Amino acid sequence: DWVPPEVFDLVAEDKARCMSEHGTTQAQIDDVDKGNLVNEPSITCYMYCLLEAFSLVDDEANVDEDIMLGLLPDQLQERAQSVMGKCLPTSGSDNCNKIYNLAKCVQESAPDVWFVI
Ligand SMILES: CCCCCCCCCCCCCCCCCCCCCC[C@@H](C)CCCCCCCCCCCCCCCCCCC
Ligand SMILES: [Cl-]
Repeated sequence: DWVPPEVFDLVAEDKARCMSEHGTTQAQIDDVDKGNLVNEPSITCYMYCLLEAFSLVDDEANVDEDIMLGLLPDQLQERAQSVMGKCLPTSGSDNCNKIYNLAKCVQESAPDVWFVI
């Protein structure tokens, strides 16, 4: 498991805030974490929200690739550059839909490393 245990407490405050703002359930998060996602704002806006909280996207859901790479471990760098080559730039009807399209693209491209918190 590439995910470090320190991240969980780090994201806790923003996670609670993002769920409250968007009407997100933990069941929805569990579902996307397992690779199942639909274009429901309560989960897609949650994903945008948490990314934004950690400066991974801007006000139009453009991804900050350098920040993203900075967060991932060494054994994931080339894979990430490859996945971002396929999945960026983001597109969609709004910020939440941009993140929906991104999620699927990434989950489809790297299912074994996918996770959502
Ligand atoms: C190569 C595989 C890619 C990763 C698989 C999907 C996970 C992507 C998660 C995005 C950031 C993950 C980094 C979390 C671990 C970093 C630990 C460092 C601790 C200090 C920083 C803590 C915070 C900066 C964590 C930020 C967590 C944000 C979670 C966002 C959840 C929604 C993501 C789904 C949307 C698609 C992501 C699309 C972005 C990914 C493109 C390229 C890999
Ligand atoms: Cl982008």
